[PDB]
Amino acid sequence: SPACAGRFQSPVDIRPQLAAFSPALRPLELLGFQLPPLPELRLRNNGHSVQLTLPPGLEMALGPGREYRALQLHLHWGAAGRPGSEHTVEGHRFPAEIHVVHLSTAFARVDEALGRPGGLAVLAAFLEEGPEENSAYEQLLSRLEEIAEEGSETQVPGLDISALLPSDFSRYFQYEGSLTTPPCAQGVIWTVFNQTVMLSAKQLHTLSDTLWGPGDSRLQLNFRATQPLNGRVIEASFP
Amino acid sequence: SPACAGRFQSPVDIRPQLAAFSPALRPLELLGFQLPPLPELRLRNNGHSVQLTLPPGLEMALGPGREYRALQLHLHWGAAGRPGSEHTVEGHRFPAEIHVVHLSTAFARVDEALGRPGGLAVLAAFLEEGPEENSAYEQLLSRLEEIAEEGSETQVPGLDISALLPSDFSRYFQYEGSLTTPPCAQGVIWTVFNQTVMLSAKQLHTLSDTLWGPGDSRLQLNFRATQPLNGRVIEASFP
Ligand SMILES: NS(=O)(=O)c1c(F)c(F)c(SCCO)c(F)c1NC1CCCCCCC1
Ligand SMILES: NS(=O)(=O)c1c(F)c(F)c(SCCO)c(F)c1NC1CCCCCCC1
Ligand SMILES: [Zn+2]
Ligand SMILES: [Zn+2]
Repeated sequence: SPACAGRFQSPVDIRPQLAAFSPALRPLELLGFQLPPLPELRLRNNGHSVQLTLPPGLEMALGPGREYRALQLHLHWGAAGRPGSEHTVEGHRFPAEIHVVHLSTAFARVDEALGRPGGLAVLAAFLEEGPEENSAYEQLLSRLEEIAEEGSETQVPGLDISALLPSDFSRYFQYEGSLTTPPCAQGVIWTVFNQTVMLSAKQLHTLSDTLWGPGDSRLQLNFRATQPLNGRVIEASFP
Repeated sequence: SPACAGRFQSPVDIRPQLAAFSPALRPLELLGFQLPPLPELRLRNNGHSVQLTLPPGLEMALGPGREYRALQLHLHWGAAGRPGSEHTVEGHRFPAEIHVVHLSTAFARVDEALGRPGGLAVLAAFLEEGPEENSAYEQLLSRLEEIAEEGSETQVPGLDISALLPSDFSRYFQYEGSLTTPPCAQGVIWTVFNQTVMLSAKQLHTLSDTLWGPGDSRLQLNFRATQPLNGRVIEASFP
């Protein structure tokens, strides 16, 4: 896929001392994310990640009139004691990373948005090890054994998607880049939360040790290597 | 057009004290703006403005990965003893204003870009009275008599289109807004230069006193009223 050799790819290393503070970056607005138990949601092992299909009505704004609808979320992870986040911070790789993918409300279809500036926006958060079991993540992690096989799927009860995300929606980094998988389309607005979310070590081991990929392989280390900024400046919403 | 009643319209009153310094805003870059004299360009009195249609190969970048192609430029002006810029600065209206309209390289056509985030980008500079005849502007202004009638046009030799803009491409305001004529589509990135361009009093009088519009009326005061920011924050490339 020649687009994977484009100049403005993701993921990148975030170097906060080189980030550009702009006070124009307002707190993220996420409405309609508190889903009721029904209808249930499709959870799928697609061989590259585990992907949760989101329903209509999850509305997100990166700014005044810059609105988005959530399509899906998925994760990137490592292996036994090996971190697998996509973004890094000053060369540090975190245990895992969640991506919530959104479509601009200026586009009816994903295929129209691919390669167009701001057509797609991803909310990204690092997952770290903490002492407590995370209830929000347990709702998904507890269903991975059902979909251990590549290509399998199941249905899960609706859940509060926003509970999967960090505490402070006013503190993030932002830049324009690409999908981290083929077709590697550019024009994707990446927003990476400053703060992380915590999962227990058992939960992180469950994420990385349960699913199978293409052939006899485990579905692990499903992250792309770091790409150069090529002159892009990462913005920060805080001084 | 219902988009002329959107919340996020242009032009606006720029209040520099309320602008957000964003050091991610680097100097604008232009390529191919220095045209040979042939082929000639078309200069049209369209009844709302005087418009110069630009040829293919004029590239503009707002930053790394934010690439555009120039389509046309046009002017907004007042009348004898009355300023007619569209944008204002702290309530001050300037004698006239130039707009150079560009299409994102993600779109083959204007109608695909309308209403899409960053689909269109305009470079705007204020025109003020200086002591000298501006020789680049004289190439256009010396032809207005040929196109005095509404709907008339004439061919003009190619020229250095960048010579109609300020030499300082580092200091500017930037915000997201709309077209200022129907359909008033939103998603337009407006860049307004700090530095102004100087025309002689005679040039400014030629601009405002030569062209006729729709009816038996002079084409004058062809600016839209300022529109509220409505919570948008204007960014500045300098503190
Ligand atoms: N990080 S990411 O957002 O680029 C991304 C992956 F890395 C993946 F591994 C996957 S799963 C495998 C599908 O090829 C994914 F769906 C998304 N997101 C999809 C978003 C919708 C756009 C087209 C389909 C592929 C990317
Ligand atoms: N300020 S502006 O950029 O909105 C604008 C005017 F104010 C005008 F008065 C005009 S005059 C002719 C159209 O009625 C104009 F062409 C443009 N620009 C055109 C850009 C070309 C692409 C969209 C089609 C029309 C707007
Ligand atoms: Zn991803
Ligand atoms: Zn205009």
